[PDB]
Amino acid sequence: EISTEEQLRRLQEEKLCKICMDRNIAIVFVPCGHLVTCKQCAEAVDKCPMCYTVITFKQKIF
Amino acid sequence: ISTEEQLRRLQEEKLCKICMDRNIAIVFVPCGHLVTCKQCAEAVDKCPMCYTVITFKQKIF
Ligand SMILES: [Ca+2]
Ligand SMILES: [Zn+2]
Ligand SMILES: [Zn+2]
Ligand SMILES: [Zn+2]
Ligand SMILES: [Zn+2]
Repeated sequence: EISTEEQLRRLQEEKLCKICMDRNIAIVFVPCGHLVTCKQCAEAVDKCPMCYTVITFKQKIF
Repeated sequence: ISTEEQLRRLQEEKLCKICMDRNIAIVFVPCGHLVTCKQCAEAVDKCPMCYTVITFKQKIF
């Protein structure tokens, strides 16, 4: 945001699972499109933890 | 590796692989590759990375 170091941190952090922050995001929720979680953190949710839209598919991403 | 060059690298990685202008905004189903912005996704019927036939172009939130 406010500096190149903060901008760098944001782009590094945005790759990581929003729940555990320990593993890259590896799932996109259909239909809402949120890139939220690694594969393990996506196992327990049936609604998106950001927008609460019912998940119809947990699509693997790379 | 300077902060500025690391940042440039991560910013470039987010760019659509077709136009290299807008950021990636689509996930291809079923292969799951992040390749294109919304506009460029209209031009492809197969994933440019793995050539799998695309069944759905899911918008990233
Ligand atoms: Ca941790
Ligand atoms: Zn996780
Ligand atoms: Zn969502
Ligand atoms: Zn594009
Ligand atoms: Zn692909």
